[PDB]
Amino acid sequence: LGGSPYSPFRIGLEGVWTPEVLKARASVIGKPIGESYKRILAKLQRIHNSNILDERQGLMHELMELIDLYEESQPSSERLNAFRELRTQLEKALYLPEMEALKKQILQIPNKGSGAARFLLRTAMNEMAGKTSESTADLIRFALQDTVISAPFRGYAGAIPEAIDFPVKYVIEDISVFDKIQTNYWELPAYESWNEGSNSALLPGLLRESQSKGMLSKCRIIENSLYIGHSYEEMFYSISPYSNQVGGPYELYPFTFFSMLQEVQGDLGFEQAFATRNFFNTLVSDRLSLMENTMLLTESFDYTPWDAIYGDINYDEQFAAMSINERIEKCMNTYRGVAFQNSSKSIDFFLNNLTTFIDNGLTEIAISDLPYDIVQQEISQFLQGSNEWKTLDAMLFNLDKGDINGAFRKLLQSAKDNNIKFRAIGHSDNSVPPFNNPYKSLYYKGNIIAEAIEKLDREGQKFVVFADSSLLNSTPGTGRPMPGLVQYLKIPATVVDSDGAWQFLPDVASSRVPIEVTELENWQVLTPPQGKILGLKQFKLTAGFPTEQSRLPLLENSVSEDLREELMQKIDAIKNDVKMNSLVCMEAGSCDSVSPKVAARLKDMGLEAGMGASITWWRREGGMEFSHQMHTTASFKFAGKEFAVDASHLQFVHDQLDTTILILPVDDWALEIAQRNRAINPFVEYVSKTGNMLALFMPPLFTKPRLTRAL
Ligand SMILES: OC[C@H]1O[C@H](O[C@H]2O[C@H](CO)[C@@H](O)[C@H](O)[C@H]2O)[C@H](O)[C@@H](O)[C@@H]1O
Ligand SMILES: OC[C@H]1O[C@H](O[C@H]2O[C@H](CO)[C@@H](O)[C@H](O)[C@H]2O)[C@H](O)[C@@H](O)[C@@H]1O
Repeated sequence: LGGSPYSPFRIGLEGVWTPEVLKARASVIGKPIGESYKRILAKLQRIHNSNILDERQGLMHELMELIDLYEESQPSSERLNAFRELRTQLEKALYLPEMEALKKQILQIPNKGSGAARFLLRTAMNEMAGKTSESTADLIRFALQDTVISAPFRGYAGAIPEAIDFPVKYVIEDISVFDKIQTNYWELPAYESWNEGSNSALLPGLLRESQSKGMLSKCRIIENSLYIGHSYEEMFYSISPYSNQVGGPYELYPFTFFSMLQEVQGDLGFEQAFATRNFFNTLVSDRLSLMENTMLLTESFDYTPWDAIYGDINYDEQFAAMSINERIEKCMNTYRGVAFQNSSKSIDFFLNNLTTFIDNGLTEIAISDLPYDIVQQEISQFLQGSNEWKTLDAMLFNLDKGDINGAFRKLLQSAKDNNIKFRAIGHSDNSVPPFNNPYKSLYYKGNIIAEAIEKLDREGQKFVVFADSSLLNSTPGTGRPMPGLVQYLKIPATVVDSDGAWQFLPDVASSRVPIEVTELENWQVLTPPQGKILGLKQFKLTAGFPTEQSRLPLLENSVSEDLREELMQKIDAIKNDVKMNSLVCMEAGSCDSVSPKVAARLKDMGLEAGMGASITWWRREGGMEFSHQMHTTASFKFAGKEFAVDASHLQFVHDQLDTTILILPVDDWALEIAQRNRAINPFVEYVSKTGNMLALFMPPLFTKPRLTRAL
């Protein structure tokens, strides 16, 4: 059942008005249907037509936003009673009564239709069902601090002219907004030959001159609107006094252009102010998906292997005890890599010893200070002797603080001259300071580490990486540490002294910690209690009744070929044990004391005791009630796995000639029992039960089947 009527998460629409019903409730005698109302009706129809539940809840959140916006724009509308009722219906259809704290956290995020709420509710439901790891609370914390996701949208929702030939990220709808700002960029000495009396008058010149030269190529004005194709972060790292001065290679013009964009922006977020709604939404959902990946990557990271090589208290002295050349040999030939801190001192040391790295097989240089998503192609251009790398060039000027000689430039130059691969592993999204928040820092670091894993720890590669210290070693993560590039890549991080000494950079204890948290308001744990919800559906037999024949593969696949014969011998022994057969029970309800007797005989047979297993589920009863039903088994332990020994399974429907004692690996046992019994929302705990602990063993209560129970 991929869409079960018994799932609490079925997103049922029984309590949500259809468009025809809305039409009568929201009708106003003299008022024709405006554009806002039409789009509300259209979206309501799409919701009711939606068969894919994830899309359905997505559309519902979008409708909530439409209503929010309408309420804000028309506070005296006589349609508001109907719209508010509809909004409450959608809230109740999505957020069940036991999800109050979740609902509050998620629906407090502005722009309910941005994708954030959809993603967060999807994650929450998967977490509650036991289909994803604990992540919702921390993904909410990320969303709440993120300068895009948490910002009430104030950008551009209009259409994009077909003349535009690049993907648009930002639009300034009315160019006159540039004349509203305090600074008169038109008075500045650099633009006196142009003869212009306003900021908006300078604008066409700045762009045209850019296009013909190199910079701001993805900016166009059409009919009083400015369309931008360069990302905020791309512009920030390629445009500054370092790269843009009077008489400089890129002159003042891009800086002037960007400076007034930022003045227009004011106290708003850049994307909040200027993004197209489309780019805004994409950014929201991409960031949440990437963060989730980063968080997942930190889960159960084992620091043991890394600490065994580099984590001894005296590793730094051992590193320092080697000559420089012995260190280079060890990094290249044994570790297959090394990282240096982001400093010009480190880069100069590397370049001064470059021959030695090359002689020991160096294949590649990687740096986090350039974004691959913007300049990887241009880097490839530089390396091949092309001149098409102006953005790269500007970015280098920024990195080198305008220094012509510049370490980053020199590093790149050396890769070309020496035919060594050069890789950017930075990722531009969310890369602009301030990094005054550990979630933004984690997001940014995670994307860089992900790229480095994909591109750097590969057979036949000997590499050096240059990165900011915050990327190198561990930093605070979500409920646990975020390991650094160096931990993930199995290499040491290093730094070069003011004395020019090359030394180890230890992973300090104070950084290898979780981010410090305050509980989210009234938060309830989402993850289920014990063992496992098998599925939020009714289970059924696929074929007919299981048989010993059908069960054989499950047994032989549970163990390696060399343990197979011994396993089958033990299974034969149990099935042919006189005392075990005496224990066989098949009258429903009278077998509750069987499992401890089975465990006792297994012990006397010399087998290893298992914890056992229990399964419980819901069953339809007369007058729309549901009862809990359960079963339990002892087990023996062999080759690391538990095997149910269930001498009372014949109390349940079965093949006519079935064996009296059911033996399967515990998971296969649970599945068989659930299917035979047409179990609804079955739940497994990996311990055998007797007496009260068995009789009242029931699935998590949120899984007891419910009506949609609205209007
Ligand atoms: O955009 C409309 C309002 O949306 C949010 O508030 C709603 O959702 C909260 C969480 O469920 C409720 O506490 C609140 O009563 C609802 O109005 C947002 O927090 C508000 O600032 C918006 O005005
Ligand atoms: O630019 C200020 C306005 O920003 C918001 O409106 C934009 O975003 C909405 C949702 O994408 C669109 O429906 C609307 O067309 C856009 O202009 C904000 O909602 C407005 O109150 C502001 O005036």
